[PDB]
Amino acid sequence: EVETFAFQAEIAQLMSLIINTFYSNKEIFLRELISNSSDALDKIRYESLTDPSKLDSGKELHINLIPNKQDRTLTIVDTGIGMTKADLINNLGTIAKSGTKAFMEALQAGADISMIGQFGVGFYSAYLVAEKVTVITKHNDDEQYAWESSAGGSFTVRTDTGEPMGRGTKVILHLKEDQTEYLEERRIKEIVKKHSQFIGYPITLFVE
Ligand SMILES: CCNC(=O)c1cc2c(-c3ccc(Cl)cc3Cl)nc(N)nc2s1
Repeated sequence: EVETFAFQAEIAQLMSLIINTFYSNKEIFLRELISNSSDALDKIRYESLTDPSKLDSGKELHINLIPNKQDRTLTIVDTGIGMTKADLINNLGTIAKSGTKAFMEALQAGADISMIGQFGVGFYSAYLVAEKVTVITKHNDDEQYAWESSAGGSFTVRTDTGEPMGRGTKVILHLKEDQTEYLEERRIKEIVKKHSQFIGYPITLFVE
């Protein structure tokens, strides 16, 4: 039903660093997630030029941002390529076992956290604002799975019993209690407009 996995030691230490380093510019997390999405839509757009048959589970290639004050969550939803269970398990828990060592040296040599996307591990910035992250993903190959983690060394994968969802990936941030500014419409618009104004796909910010 629920499988529990250990972060590979580097990823866990990176996560630790991200959660523990005092660092005020937290808002860069959104750009990292919006940018993961765009890649994933690129990558599905790519494969449907040799099989316009993969858009059968979707076609509309977009990114939604969904704030919810009462659950204190901000969700970044994309209809991109999605991940299989092994994608999910490898490229969240291992996979850039590499891009992570690079980053953590880079951090000496006055690199600062805001340049995390350059090493392919931007996703982990979500931990600047969230006590818990849930990733709901559905790939053309496979079932629909829920990945989950509040850090602390491990994560879980279970098959998703929730809203079936076409194809793509939903990242749900359960916000830290003092980062509820990222739930707010003007706060979000300012950040999108500042860091992601030229993304190739529509980004719809929902209202509550
Ligand atoms: C099967 C090929 N797809 C992938 O490898 C993907 C990884 C991601 C990711 C992703 C990438 C890196 C990390 Cl550390 C975490 C995630 Cl959720 N996000 C999104 N929104 N879509 C995809 S598709």
